[PDB]
Amino acid sequence: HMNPIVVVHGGGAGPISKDRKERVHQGMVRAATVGYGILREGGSAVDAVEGAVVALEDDPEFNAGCGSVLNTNGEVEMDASIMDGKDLSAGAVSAVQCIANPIKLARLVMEKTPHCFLTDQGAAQFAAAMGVPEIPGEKLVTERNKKRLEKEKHGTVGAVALDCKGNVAYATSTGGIVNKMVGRVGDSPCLGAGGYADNDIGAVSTVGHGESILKVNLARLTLFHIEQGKTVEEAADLSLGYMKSRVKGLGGLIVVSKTGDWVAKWTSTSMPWAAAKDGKLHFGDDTTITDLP
Amino acid sequence: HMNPIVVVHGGGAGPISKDRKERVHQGMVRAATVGYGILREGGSAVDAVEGAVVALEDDPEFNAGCGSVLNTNGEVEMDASIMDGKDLSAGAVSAVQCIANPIKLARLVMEKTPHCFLTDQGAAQFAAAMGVPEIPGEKLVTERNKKRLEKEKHTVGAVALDCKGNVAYATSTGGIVNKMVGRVGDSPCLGAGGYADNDIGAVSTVGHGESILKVNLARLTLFHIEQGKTVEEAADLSLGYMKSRVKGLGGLIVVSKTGDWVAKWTSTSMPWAAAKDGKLHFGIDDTTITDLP
Ligand code: NA
Ligand code: NA
Repeated sequence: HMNPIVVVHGGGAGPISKDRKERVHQGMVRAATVGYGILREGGSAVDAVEGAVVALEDDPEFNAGCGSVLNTNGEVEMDASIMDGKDLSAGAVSAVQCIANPIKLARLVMEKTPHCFLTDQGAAQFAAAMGVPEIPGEKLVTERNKKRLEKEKHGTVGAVALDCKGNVAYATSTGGIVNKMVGRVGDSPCLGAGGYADNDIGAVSTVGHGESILKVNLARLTLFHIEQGKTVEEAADLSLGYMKSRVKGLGGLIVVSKTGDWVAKWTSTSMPWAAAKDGKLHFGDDTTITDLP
Repeated sequence: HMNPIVVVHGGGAGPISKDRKERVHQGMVRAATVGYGILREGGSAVDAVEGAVVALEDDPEFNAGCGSVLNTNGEVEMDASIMDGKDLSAGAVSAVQCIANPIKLARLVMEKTPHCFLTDQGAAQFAAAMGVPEIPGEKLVTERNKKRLEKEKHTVGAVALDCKGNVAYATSTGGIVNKMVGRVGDSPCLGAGGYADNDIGAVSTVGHGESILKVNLARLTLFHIEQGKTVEEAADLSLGYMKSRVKGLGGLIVVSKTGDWVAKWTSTSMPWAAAKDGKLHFGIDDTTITDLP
């Protein structure tokens, strides 16, 4: 049987504040830490990525749950998905407000309904039906997010894991893009676009311009290139160069193949990431390693 | 310049009488004739797929626009998408309500917004700004579907090649009978509902929505075409894999950039048609080409 791994990442932000580099890396490393503490315990590939994105949703620095950006009405609208690479089970939600963890709501769609995708008003009904609390949105909205929005009229988070049984998964959540149209939906909740997980290949999650990612099927494509024997890195660079030259898009990828191989590559300015593997945290090409206490 | 081709299909409903069948037959002819017509004025594949689709929507015998099946709460909530092979531009809607023509709203999302995908309330506000007529919730409701919901409680598409080498797909549905509210199928998940890329081809899928999502069929079929399977063999394997991995039946239509087109299926039925060379094609097996009337 195999050694687990978790990779996580978020959408790159271009140039940022020193204490923000600092707080983002801390939020990344906590997400990895949380994910691998589920794997080190015998948790599944799914529980690891569910737990790891919940971390990123709950942390106000990240555009996902609390910290999600405001739409063109100044309201939080949120998408997410998660997928079981064993059998292709998956769950997704689009256009949701007033809940803390859509990644958690996306898990219940997969497991508790004979469906993969709920949206908007309908997603709230299952939310309420499932004892998912209701919050005032003002606790997702930051003042910073109010600010950014005003100035507009003048990224995502994700996780992949391979668990002790060789099972893989991905999870992804986002508040989208500042000033998006009411009910705009991007890559996250669309399987193969934002993510895809498969025990015959591997697991990808993606960040960057949602429209560019969905038009190219950026995660499934990534998994297509490994399906013809490219290495996880040759694949990743092949798919991101295609989104760049074909639809002018940029972004990042984290992949772990069915053998434990992995990489973090982005065609954008930067991309926040950390990974966890063989008791070591990998951070980041300034990738640097430490022990997992 | 290319001999233009348009193909239409609807999902099967298993064996049906003749009284239903000829209706279903006429419908495939009309939408395929609308689409052929448009390509005869040398119009675009994006134009043609749209029109074929609009026609099935208006035809109450098909499960899209007027005469969509019902969700669990007694009502119609519709899904649609459109894609252009030229530069992969897309537009899609999901769980849109009380309008006649979901597919046109998809193309409006394509052409007049920065995004590619809007849902529920944002799709509704958007369409209202386009002056899409909000139409009565019960003109969209037919009485045969009332029974289908009442019994139970106790997709269509087109692909096209124009005379300038472009490909395109569109699709439309009311979903699955008795679906949870807000349930989003494959029809608006680019890569699953359909795919169009001028460099490879265009595809449309009917069948079990969630499975089609899971195996990402539309893009799946095209992977093989790229790798060099014929269109017939691409459907056999794309659809092969859907049956083996997720145990879902369905079927597809597909057109190559080389103008070779096929319709193939694993379900019991897939009423389809194709119009190329001043001819109509159809067949449960024994294919029947009649000159175009
Ligand atoms: Na957050
Ligand atoms: Na109809």
